Parts: sequence; C-alpha cells; structure tokens
Amino acid sequence: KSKSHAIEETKPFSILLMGVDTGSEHRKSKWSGNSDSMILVTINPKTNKTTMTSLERDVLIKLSGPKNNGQTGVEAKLNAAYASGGAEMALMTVQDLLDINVDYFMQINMQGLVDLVNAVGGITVTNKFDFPISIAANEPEYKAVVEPGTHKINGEQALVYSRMRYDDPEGDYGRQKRQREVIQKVLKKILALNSISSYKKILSAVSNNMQTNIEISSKTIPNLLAYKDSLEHIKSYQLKGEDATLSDGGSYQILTKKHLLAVQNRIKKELDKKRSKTLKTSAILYEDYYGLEHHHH
Repeated sequence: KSKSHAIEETKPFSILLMGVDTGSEHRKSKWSGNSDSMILVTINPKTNKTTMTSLERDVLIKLSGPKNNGQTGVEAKLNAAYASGGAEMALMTVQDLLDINVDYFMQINMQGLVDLVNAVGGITVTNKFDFPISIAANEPEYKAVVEPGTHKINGEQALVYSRMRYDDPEGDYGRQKRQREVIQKVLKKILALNSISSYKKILSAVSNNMQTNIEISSKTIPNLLAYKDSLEHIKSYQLKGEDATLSDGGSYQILTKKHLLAVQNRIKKELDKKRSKTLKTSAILYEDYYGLEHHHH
C-alpha cells in the first residue's frame, strides 16, 4: 500500500509511527482503537540522521478523511482521527497537519510494545519521581509499576512507564518524553544486536501485533539495513500548542502559526523537501481562533 519507493532507492523518508490500544477483544476489528501515540519519524541515509516528532493528541484540528466517514471535515482533537477512521484517517489528518506526504506508516498495539521491549531483553529507565510510576489507579488492570531510581524493566513495566500522565506535572508532554525514550532505547538495543538474524526474529516476535505500510518482503533487508547507521543518532522533538478550554468543558491544545510552520519546514528539510514561506495546515491556528490577525472573520 506504499506508493512510495524511497526505501527501494535509499532516499530519505518519513514514517508515521503509531502505538495503538486495540483493547480486550479483537473480533469485529483487530486494528481499530485509539491513537495511544503518534510520532512522525524522519530518516535520512544521506545526512546520516534521524528525528522524532511527537504529535500532541489534544491538538485542535479539522479532521481530514474519506468522504464515507461521518467525522471528516469536523473540528476535534487530533486524537480522534484514528478513533473514528483508524490508520487511514490518522495518516490523512497527519499529512494535512504538517503539509507533507508521509512515505510510510507503522502501527503496533500494546502487546507489540510489551513484547518488543522484552524481545531485546528489556530496557533500563530512571524514575525521577519519589513514588512508583503507575496507572493502576485509573486502570487497575495494569498493576505493574516502576520503583524510584534506575532499573531494567520489562515490557509490561515499560508500557506503564510510557502511559503515566496524571502524576506528572508535565502531563501529556512528560508522558511523551517517556514515550520517545522507550522507543529510542528499544532501537538502541535492537541495533546493538547488530545481527540480521537477530532482527528477523525480533520483527517476527512482534509480527502478529504490528501492521506496516512497508513491503517487508524478502530482499528487503539490504534496503532497510541501508538506514541502520542513520538510527545511530536521534533528535527528538515535541509538537505543542498553547492550552485552551472551549465551549465544552474539554481542554485543548491550539498551535500558533509561527510554530507549526517552523516545525513543518524543519521536517521538510529532513526529507529533502522545499520549505514553505507561508503556512498551510488543517489545524486551527491560535491567531485565527482568537481573531488576532485583523481579518474580516
């Protein structure tokens, strides 16, 4: 489903990486649920670099999607794209958000993350807090926790470490730094194996719980390995707007023009794309919302 050949031509590319919470029963739909995380990833084999931009789920945006969807062209939180249109709408909504075509797309459910961490023999994280990082309170199911200090945790713990939010003053932004951390570390671990055999085993270990836009076919490793060095250096960024409360008691995130442009172009420079002087997006800007631009409005 990838009308892109960036990997077959060792050209820099963008992949929308997503963590999906598909729930308890996966009958009707197996890949339907909520965007538990959204990160736009850039990889440039040439400049030998990688960047990760987390996308705030509470960002106010005009959902983009297929006409056959009741929620297309509707103002909601960015979180709602996947929620009411899954992968496709999330992708479309994200492409319109950043004003760019997203080469690939990858989604992994919670088991996948859990398994993935465990597959590389777990990871080591530091709990800067005094209490145990946990979400048993709001999700008694996830009883695992991360005691204060440094520890090598497992998949289950790792999941809890990247979901925690309410005990973190930084809320969803704190929660995201941690989300990026787990991703970056699991890669560092994978790559260290430095074994194509070890890789095959790992991608198959998560195989049943992750769906990609990639071909992953055979003869795909020479091509992909071409970017293994690029993963050696990751610059992480967080896309965020100013907080705001609307007609409904619901709290949102409204991006400013000055910011969203810069971030787009920063990403564009990564994929070797021309940057724009004037901004275009499907998201509600801080200025057009507060009529701060002296327009007819």
